[PDB]
Amino acid sequence: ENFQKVEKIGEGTYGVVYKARNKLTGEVVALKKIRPSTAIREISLLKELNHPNIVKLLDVIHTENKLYLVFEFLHQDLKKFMDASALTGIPLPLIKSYLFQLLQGLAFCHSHRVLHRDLKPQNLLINTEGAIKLADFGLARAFGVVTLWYRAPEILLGCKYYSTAVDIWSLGCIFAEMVTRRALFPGDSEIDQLFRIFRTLGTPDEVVWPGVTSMPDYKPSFPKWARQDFSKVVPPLDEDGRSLLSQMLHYDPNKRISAKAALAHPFFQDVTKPVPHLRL
Ligand SMILES: O=S(=O)(F)c1ccc(Nc2nc(OCC3CCCCC3)c3[nH]cnc3n2)cc1
Repeated sequence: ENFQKVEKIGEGTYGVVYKARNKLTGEVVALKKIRPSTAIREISLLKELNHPNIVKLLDVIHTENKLYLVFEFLHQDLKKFMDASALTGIPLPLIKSYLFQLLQGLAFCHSHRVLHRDLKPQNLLINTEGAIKLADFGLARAFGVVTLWYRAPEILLGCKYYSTAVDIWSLGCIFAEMVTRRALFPGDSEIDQLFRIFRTLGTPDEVVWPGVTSMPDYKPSFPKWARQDFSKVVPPLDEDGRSLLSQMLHYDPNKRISAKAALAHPFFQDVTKPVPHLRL
């Protein structure tokens, strides 16, 4: 009715996403068609979760067994930017700026007990002013091939209770990918994802992760790989970077660094806000 579709942006976990224009206000927006009253109330709460590093939810529209979410539109995602920067690499000051901003976003949502649970380059969105913002916070909780590459090990091992730590894991995986220009753990099945994590960080045990062996999908028959050094994992990256990444990829979700504590890490001593060159 009120929205003119301009182009399909892509296909999310819950449905198609279009760039659209509000025929009444002229506002340009992202419109997500979601393909239960519980979900309505949860989504409505998210309208109040407003932060400069969170993509704003402008409105929720249910009509005729159809649910539409109207979001703030940004002009590029991190995946396309990484791909465009592939020959050169994103400069470290911009990597650092983006990480810091995403941690501020996480810190905010986490303080309101809201998780993302499915962070990935395609839902991190950038603009021409050097900002990066998280899209689709809270949607996994609200609504209940999908990429496994950013999935925390506790999820893969069948934990039913997700903590804020699952988002730190995902963002650590993204940090590593910005630095190396390749995905850290590109699994193509749940077991391939778990074994790629184990091949790099070592098969977890009760020493490094108390309780791991009692987890639902833990098998004593898992191969026992030794941990490799982070020097080999994200090589170019300096020791402050490697320190912070190591704390973001701790196996035990209780030991994994919080967003708030990561903002105080020494890696961010010299943080700045560069503007990227974006070709739109
Ligand atoms: O780089 S591209 O030219 F490909 C490009 C990408 C995104 C956008 N803009 C964009 N996209 C969104 O969601 C995409 C969706 C998220 C994950 C699931 C599947 C894809 C948004 N959600 C709220 N605001 C949004 N703005 C503009 C260009």
